[PDB]
Amino acid sequence: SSMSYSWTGALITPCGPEEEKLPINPLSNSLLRYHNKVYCTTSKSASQRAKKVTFDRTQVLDAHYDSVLKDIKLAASKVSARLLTLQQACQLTPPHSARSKYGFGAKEVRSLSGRAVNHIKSVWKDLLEDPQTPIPTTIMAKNEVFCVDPAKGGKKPARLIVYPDLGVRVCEKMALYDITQKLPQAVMGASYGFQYSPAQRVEYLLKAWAEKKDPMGFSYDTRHFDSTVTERDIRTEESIYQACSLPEEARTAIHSLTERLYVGGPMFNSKGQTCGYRRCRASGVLTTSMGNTITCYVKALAACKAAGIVAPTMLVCGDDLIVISESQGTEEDERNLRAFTEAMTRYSAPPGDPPRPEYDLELITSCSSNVSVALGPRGRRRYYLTRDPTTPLARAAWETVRHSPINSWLGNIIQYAPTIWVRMVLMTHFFSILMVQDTLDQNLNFEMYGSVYSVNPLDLPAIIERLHGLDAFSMHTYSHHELTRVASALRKLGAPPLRVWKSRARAVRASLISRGGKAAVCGRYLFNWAVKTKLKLTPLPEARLLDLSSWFT
RNA sequence: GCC
Ligand SMILES: Nc1ccn([C@@H]2O[C@H](COP(=O)(O)OP(=O)(O)O)[C@@H](O)[C@H]2O)c(=O)n1
Ligand SMILES: [Cl-]
Ligand SMILES: [Mn+2]
Ligand SMILES: [Mn+2]
Ligand SMILES: [Mn+2]
Repeated sequence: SSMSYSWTGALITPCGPEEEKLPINPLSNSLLRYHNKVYCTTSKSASQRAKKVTFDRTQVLDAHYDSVLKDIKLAASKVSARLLTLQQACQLTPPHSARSKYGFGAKEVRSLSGRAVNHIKSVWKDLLEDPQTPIPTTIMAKNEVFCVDPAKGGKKPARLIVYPDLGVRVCEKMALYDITQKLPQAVMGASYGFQYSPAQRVEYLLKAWAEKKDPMGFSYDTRHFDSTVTERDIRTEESIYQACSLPEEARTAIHSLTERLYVGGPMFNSKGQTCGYRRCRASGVLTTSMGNTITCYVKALAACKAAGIVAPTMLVCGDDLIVISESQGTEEDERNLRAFTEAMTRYSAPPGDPPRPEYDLELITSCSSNVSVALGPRGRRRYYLTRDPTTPLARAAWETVRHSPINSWLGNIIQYAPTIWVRMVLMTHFFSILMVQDTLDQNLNFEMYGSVYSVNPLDLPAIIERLHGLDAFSMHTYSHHELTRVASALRKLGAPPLRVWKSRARAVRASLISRGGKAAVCGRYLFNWAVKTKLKLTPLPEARLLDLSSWFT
């Protein structure tokens, strides 16, 4: 049937300058040495990406799908959702959002300037009146940082981002923001992934694992998911939205947004030229996460049913999927997973790597992360979330005139505090840098799901206790997989090995202790792993007085 | 670019 894209041959041009690394990286050249391996994806590679995502979709649904969609619509119908005022929507626009072509930006939008509010009213009127004219979008290459991998062909090409003008983005929120806050949870319940912190993700996967008489687990990811999403998938997303009770004005805007924007349209580069035409998901519109997550849930749950997965418990995050089910023996389990993949492929959600049954929770990876296990202060097993540190290490070394990597360090320290690589490497480096800068008590921003939170380094111990438990400060005897992977990643980026970080950590610890105050608590709590005379660590008062629930919505 |  449909191509995902067509192209005019016009290039995908840059936003402005694409930052160069420098001959000296003063914040990160004591963390690792192989700076050559660390690179940013640029618009030069946008052509290579285009080729790899332009292809013809043919989708074939069936009774399992139909049955699943039916049940999801019913679940949707228990949701009521409101329009947002034009003003509420303006004020959910992030502070640095790309400016409009009509001479105003996000500052004006957030402060409700008259010009801006005016334009947005006209845009909304035109949405309510015209349910048809395709709405033009800009296409840009995303800039992300990775570590070169020769096993996977050198350097990844940039992914493509497609979005409408700022004025339309605000209208999207008016129509659909309230739904994005409610529909996912209503349709998927406990399966909805973005509701959990690391420790909760872990606790959920463990409960799920323990409930089975004889468990089996697998993970799934769709190759180039946005480009596999069909016009029909998108219209089916509308039906799911429409199954909620909504003021009629929302219904009309939602429908018009679907037909003029979501199902497809023309794409312009940043130089203004016509670039191509799209008949798949624009990753850039408001409904990108909600849609990806819901359409993935629909297909996946259908696939489980097509393939005989018994007693599936799921966890879904965009196109990333884990299912833990009752094993039917390894012979049947392997056949079933092939059926699953076959069904998903029919549903136009083909895999990057074919999935595989597993029978040990450590070997299942999803959202680039996995559960692992260590021993706690009293010798009991302690389960926690970790990941390959390669990319976090690479981003820890992205330093330019306009980008400091310190926020990156902080974000990882908080998400992955119980990991051996955060504790020994990133924490040691982070504290060492800030002490020498004398900026320990200065606040930093922590980025997560589009939100930023001001955090003070001297509060890490409390935040960590709240978020991960007091055991995060006392875990030992990490697993073989985990020690192997960390050693290997440090070697690959030319970073000192763990032994050395242990020395550096003893020094950082002592400096912190000698400053007394909150700094000394950082020294005792965060670096107790680093000394022979291991102190007794007690619950922190400041911790009890703390609410971090919004951090992981 | 969006959650
Ligand atoms: N920076 C990102 C990354 C992913 N995504 C969305 O999530 C989808 C799945 O992402 P992924 O990480 O599995 O990579 P692909 O499946 O795109 O190759 C993408 O196709 C996008 O629609 C996004 O909107 N922005
Ligand atoms: Cl313990
Ligand atoms: Mn994918
Ligand atoms: Mn409609
Ligand atoms: Mn994915």
